[PDB]
Amino acid sequence: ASLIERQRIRLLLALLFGACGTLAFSPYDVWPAAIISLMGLQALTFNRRPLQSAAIGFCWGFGLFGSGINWVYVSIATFGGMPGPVNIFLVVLLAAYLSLYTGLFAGVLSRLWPKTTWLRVAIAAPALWQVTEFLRGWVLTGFPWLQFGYSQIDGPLKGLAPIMGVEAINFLLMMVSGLLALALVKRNWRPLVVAVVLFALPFPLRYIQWFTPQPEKTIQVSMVQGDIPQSLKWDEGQLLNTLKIYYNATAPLMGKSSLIIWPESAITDLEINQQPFLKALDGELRDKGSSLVTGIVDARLNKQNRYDTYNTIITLGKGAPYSYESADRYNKNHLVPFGEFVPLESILRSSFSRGPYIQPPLSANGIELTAAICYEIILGEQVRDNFRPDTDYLLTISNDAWFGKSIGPWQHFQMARMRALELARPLLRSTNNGITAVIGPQGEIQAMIPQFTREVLTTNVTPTTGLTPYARTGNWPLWVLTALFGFAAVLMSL
Ligand SMILES: CCCCCCCC/C=C\CCCCCCCC(=O)OC[C@H](O)CO
Ligand SMILES: CCCCCCCCCCCCCCCC(=O)O
Ligand SMILES: CCCCCCCCCCCCCCCC(=O)O
Ligand SMILES: CCCCCCCCCCCCCCCC(=O)O
Ligand SMILES: CCCCCCCCCCCCCCCC(=O)O
Ligand SMILES: CCCCC
Ligand SMILES: [Cl-]
Repeated sequence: ASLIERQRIRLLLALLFGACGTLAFSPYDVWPAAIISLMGLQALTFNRRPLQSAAIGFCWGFGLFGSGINWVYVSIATFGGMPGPVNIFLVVLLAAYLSLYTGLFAGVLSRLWPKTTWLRVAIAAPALWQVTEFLRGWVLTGFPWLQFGYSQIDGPLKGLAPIMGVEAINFLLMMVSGLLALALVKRNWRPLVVAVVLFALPFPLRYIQWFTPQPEKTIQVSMVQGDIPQSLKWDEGQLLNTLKIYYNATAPLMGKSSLIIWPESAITDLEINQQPFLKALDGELRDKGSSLVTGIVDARLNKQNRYDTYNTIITLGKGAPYSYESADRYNKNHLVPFGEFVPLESILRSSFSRGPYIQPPLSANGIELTAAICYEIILGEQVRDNFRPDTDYLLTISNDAWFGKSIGPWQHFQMARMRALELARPLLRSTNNGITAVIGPQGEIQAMIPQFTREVLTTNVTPTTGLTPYARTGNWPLWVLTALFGFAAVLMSL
């Protein structure tokens, strides 16, 4: 009845529609839940004072992030060793912090566009959503987790991503959901019909093959899922076991896999301390026709006699002869706040160093791979900026053990697939215990191995070539459209 007119009621409803969005993502993968959840955000903010709407937008995001990233509890409650009730409160406060952007969005849109209009709902709303999600992903090194475009990796809007990137899918979903909500509140069919047409219009885009496979460059790839337990992962007494596990999994594959991939910091020891093992492995790999790509930590003495410690990938074997001075390596550029550095260096009473934002592809046995470590693979623009036309495969390596048996590693994995569709290359993804797989150049799963197991994924994979429209332009076409919408929307209501 008029129960829905009560602000506190709209806030409770905001939690449910918000938390409903978590179902859009992996493993749930009910992509219609994203439109449900966005319709709630669009409708529940109608006809509210701007500060009430900002609260509703806040409470909507608290349902999303509260239900969707509460897996960070495992990382927190294990990495930083605090009481438990306290690690719960940290997860709340992170879910609260992210919900500020979703409260910012609702407040500004209520303030600038108070009327229940298609202008507010289809023009202002997605342009403002483009900006607020941008800030959520940039401020304090950002956290653009749970963006609804990723739930379309297997959906009808798929074919938009090679054109304009996953954020164009975000933009269209907010638009389509706004007119659906507008139609229901104002019981009018015109925004319903528009919402359908716009939702259907990208459907033929998934028929466009932007890439050309290179069957002559097809190689066999192995990725060793070592399954080194996080409680023992960096124990300074079982490096030998880790070294024996990965080596013994790799030796029988030499001469048969052109490319072998060990996950993030597989070698759990400084690169400078492992020269005899690395020099020895390199010659063996080269003696066979094989090449190895592995993560490792490099504490590198700088010019100033201090140490820069990097999260790195190194290359050995055929076509990439190992050398501590080699240029065939990649240093992680985007570091995990708290996990890899203390955010805000203004304090005083350690922290990884960063590699450059743009780095050349690694080269192993004649194959060029564009690398990302851990959740770097979710930074669509950073990946596209490192991508080169001569790239053969996308490569990401990750240790998802920090998130345990939750929906975390599935969300991470879904986002990495979006990169394969966007730049239309295969994605090689290599992890410690979770979600090691090969993604085809259209985001399909070509191969995966089960989580929490010690084994190697071995399969043939064909490099592709050609440039998608998004690989040629990055994010700037969508920004121009959001500036046009923003300029246009603001011009009327101002
Ligand atoms: C500004 C307000 C924010 C609100 C408060 C938020 C607090 C929780 C945030 C992050 C938890 C840390 C996650 C740590 C996950 C571990 C990742 C990691 O450490 O991986 C690299 C490894 O350590 C090297 O090999
Ligand atoms: C009328 C509102 C419709 C929405 C119905 C409620 C859906 C709630 C979301 C359920 C699952 C969300 C994920 C929580 C599980 C987790 O934290 O791992
Ligand atoms: C069982 C609850 C499910 C439905 C929840 C959605 C309620 C949305 C309320 C829309 C607000 C509209 C109030 C007046 C707006 C207008 O006509 O301008
Ligand atoms: C990326 C999305 C497509 C963008 C195309 C540019 C112009 C489309 C704007 C949407 C029109 C919405 C009008 C609704 C009509 C109504 O309310 O009856
Ligand atoms: C009413 C019946 C029509 C049935 C559908 C016929 C036309 C659909 C076109 C399908 C093309 C799929 C393209 C896949 C992408 C690729 O080629 O890599
Ligand atoms: C904007 C400075 C980075 C601290 C998280
Ligand atoms: Cl690790």
